[PDB]
Amino acid sequence: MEVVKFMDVYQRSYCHPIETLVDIFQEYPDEIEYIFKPSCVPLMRCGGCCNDEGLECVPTEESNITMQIMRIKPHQGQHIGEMSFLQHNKCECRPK
Amino acid sequence: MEVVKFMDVYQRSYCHPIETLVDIFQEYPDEIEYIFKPSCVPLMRCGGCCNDEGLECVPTEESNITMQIMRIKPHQGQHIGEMSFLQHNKCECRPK
Repeated sequence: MEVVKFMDVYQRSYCHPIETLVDIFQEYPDEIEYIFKPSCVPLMRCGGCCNDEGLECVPTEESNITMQIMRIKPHQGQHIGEMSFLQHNKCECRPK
Repeated sequence: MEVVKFMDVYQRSYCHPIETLVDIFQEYPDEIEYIFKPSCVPLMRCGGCCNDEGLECVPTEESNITMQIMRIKPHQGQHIGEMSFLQHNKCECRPK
């Protein structure tokens, strides 16, 4: 059986940017008159644990990534265009 | 600037197993008298989108992964022990 060693689990779970699949409407809530394809996008976002309830995992560097996304108005045409999304490039455990 | 091309976003977002950080208490709700270090673990879990509201992304192959976790409980001190977690090895879009 493969067992993940403690120090590896700890390092791999600690606060860091991790690819996270995010629904486009979480980021563009006012665009719900459209259907988007794909409907979700992979974004780097802070995730994981700090193992100290006085601390939270928060971004320390942010930027935007642009992706080609198809926009559909039901029963009308499709159009592919650029959409930008917030990413987290660096993460740290900071006091809450 | 980098722009992710449509077909690449579509492929990268589509229903598949993705590393997901999961709180251990969520997987072991019976053990809330424990403190775990780390408090979360990275698990392969189905994620992403199917781009069809008739379909949902669900596991088609499942197994357990075992990890060394520091377990802390009154009268046992802190000790490392094996804990197993459900993982999704294969994912498919299936009718809801």
